[PDB]
Amino acid sequence: HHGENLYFQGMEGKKYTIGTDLTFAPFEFQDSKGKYIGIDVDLLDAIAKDQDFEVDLKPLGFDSAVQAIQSKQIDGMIAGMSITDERKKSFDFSDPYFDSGLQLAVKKGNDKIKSYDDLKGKTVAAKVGTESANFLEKNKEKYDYTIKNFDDATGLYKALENGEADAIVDDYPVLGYAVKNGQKLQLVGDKETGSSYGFAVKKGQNPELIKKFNAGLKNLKDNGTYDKILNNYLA
Ligand SMILES: NC(=O)CC[C@H](N)C(=O)O
Repeated sequence: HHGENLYFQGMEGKKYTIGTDLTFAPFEFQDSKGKYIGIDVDLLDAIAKDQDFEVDLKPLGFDSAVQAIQSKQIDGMIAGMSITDERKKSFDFSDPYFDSGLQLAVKKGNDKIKSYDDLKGKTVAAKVGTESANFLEKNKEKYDYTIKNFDDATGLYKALENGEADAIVDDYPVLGYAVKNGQKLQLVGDKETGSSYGFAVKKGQNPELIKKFNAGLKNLKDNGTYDKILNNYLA
């Protein structure tokens, strides 16, 4: 008998540092005054209010956020992040909150690329550290292209216009949203490499944050707010 408090005081109201991507619409992006908005931002904020925690959002970029989690610089991340078996070796994920995949894209009007078989001799780009980048490595010899990587979306999308790349790979719902946003894109082929998005923490860390995210997510699904948030961007 070394002592025990029979009146636990809850850790409610805890403020967590949460990393996210710089721009990854419709999941996170900024409005005209620089405020972060998007499906991920809204889901997280609604969950945080439901579960009585606070968020300090740290826009870092995708790979930068991944490395910040592993370096214990931030508590969690939400960044349209695919749950994968390999990532589960170093991250703990929430329940899934979106079904996604990858999409090949070229500049609008580029009739020279209508299939993956048309990538021979071309340069194809993706964002560093992403499922798209991994897909490019896996398929490089198969379709005989050269790879470029960019740190974030700004470089990746500029690449189709400035001579750097003939094609890019990015997430399917992001490219669909970009086409609807009037960007000069042509989508090629269908969804590849299905995955679902989760909130993430470093493996073995912040288990309460995962528990709260999962509870909040279920509550938003049950009460209709999940569906409304998605429709606010995807309708
Ligand atoms: N924000 C992103 O670019 C994420 C891309 C992809 N879903 C991944 O998890 O790698």
